[PDB]
Amino acid sequence: KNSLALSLTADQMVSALLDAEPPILYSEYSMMGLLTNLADRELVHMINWAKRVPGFVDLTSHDQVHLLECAWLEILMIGLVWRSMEHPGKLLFAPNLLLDRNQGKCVEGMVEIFDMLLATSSRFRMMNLQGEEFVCLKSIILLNSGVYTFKSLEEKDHIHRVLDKITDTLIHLMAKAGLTLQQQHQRLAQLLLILSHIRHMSNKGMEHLYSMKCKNVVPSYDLLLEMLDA
Amino acid sequence: SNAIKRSKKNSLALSLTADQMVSALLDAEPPILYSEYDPTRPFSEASMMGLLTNLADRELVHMINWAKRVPGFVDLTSHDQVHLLECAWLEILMIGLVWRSMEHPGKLLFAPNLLLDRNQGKCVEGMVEIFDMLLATSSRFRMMNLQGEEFVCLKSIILLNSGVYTFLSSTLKSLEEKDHIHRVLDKITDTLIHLMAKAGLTLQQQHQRLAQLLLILSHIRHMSNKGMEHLYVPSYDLLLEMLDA
Ligand SMILES: O=C(O)/C=C/c1ccc(N(CC(F)(F)F)S(=O)(=O)[C@@H]2C[C@@H]3O[C@H]2C(c2ccc(O)cc2)=C3c2ccc(O)cc2)cc1
Repeated sequence: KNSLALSLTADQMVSALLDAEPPILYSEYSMMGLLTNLADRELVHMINWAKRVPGFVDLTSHDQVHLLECAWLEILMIGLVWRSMEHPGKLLFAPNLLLDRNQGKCVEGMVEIFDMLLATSSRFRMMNLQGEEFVCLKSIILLNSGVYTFKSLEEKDHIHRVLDKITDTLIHLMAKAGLTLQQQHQRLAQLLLILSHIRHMSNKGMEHLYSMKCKNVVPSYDLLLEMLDA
Repeated sequence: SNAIKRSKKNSLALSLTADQMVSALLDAEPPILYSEYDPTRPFSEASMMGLLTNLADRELVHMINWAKRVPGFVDLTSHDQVHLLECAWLEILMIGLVWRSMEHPGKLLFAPNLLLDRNQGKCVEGMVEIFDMLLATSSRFRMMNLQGEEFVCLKSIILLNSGVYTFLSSTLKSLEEKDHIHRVLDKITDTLIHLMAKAGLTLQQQHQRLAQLLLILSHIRHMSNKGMEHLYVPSYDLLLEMLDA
């Protein structure tokens, strides 16, 4: 790759990811109905956001779709946890759809995943997660989630090199904030280990979508391919 | 205290050096078990699932003995030890399998006498999808030149990390348990960085390799979740009895 993405400084990588951030959307107004409509509107923004993640458009269309297929629900979930950080005990699906755990029990099948999302929001709060760190983590999910389940060798190499640039960026942010070398490596590990919990929540979420008879609302390969080209 | 925040556990686990942590984890490694001798081939779905179930059930007993020797693990309540093992057991079996399989490209070494290619994974329902994910992880460990000392650190991280976010309590006790787990996880990070610095990696290479290793743990979680979904498993009570025995 002749890629500009691999020439970016930590400051340029953060600036690109901050400028690509989607807005917070409102619910339009059935809990599953509201959430499905919100997710569908978020997906359109997510496609346009992914195209602005440095290195993402260097991939084939097929590899872009594979990464989005694997990451879309993890990306929605980390957004939700980020929006909810400053509302302890609550999930801010949207500014006009803020649910506490009491309302999560009233809706069958909600509460187990609700509780996992609340624990993630609490962990982000306890770590004082910064916006610059959040955008790095969301980009890692996009590039990392599908990379182990793929020209192909060159594509995987390029993804790992962009992932290395995002690591460098996270470490730069922490060094600039005044963290010791030891604190830098410890916080990097703490952030990346939360990604294992977001993967778990995404898998449980998919299983719950299936059990609610909502197989239809998962974006297909073909849907993502058409949205990328459109 | 106000001046020096620490774990509240009455424990030397957090006082270990990086060298002592690696030594403890290496010495705790469970044995490699064999499958049945000369089983009827070709396998059916039932006989393959029979062999794998029997091997996993025997591995579980040794995994409990290993978990008890992970520094900091026995400082937790019995209930929290079982929660961590409940959440991590299949990921721990899977990273063991990927480690054993590293030197056999295209194959999964379930045991020295049970070496399977992806074709033999088709015998069991949706097991080829997970077979292929396990092969890609073994290739990734090969490509990274994963070291034994790194592997034992990663397997201990899985044990402590996988269930830590689903202690949903916020009693003083629960906060102390979570704080202790995060401090032991920080010590294992320090240990991994020490191993990389000792090997001669630059600071930039150390942070990049640390990130590459921890991001593979997200894929092992994925494979474990898909495995469970495809299946439909040690009970709380079974794990609790094995911990006390
Ligand atoms: O009976 C009813 O009306 C409804 C019952 C109900 C039972 C479970 C439930 N989920 C658990 C939790 F905690 F989030 F609520 S979930 O399926 O995992 C899943 C998690 C989160 O909520 C669901 C979802 C979704 C995604 C695509 C879609 O097409 C429809 C829904 C998510 C989401 C959406 C947007 C966003 O920005 C972030 C996250 C949600 C409602």
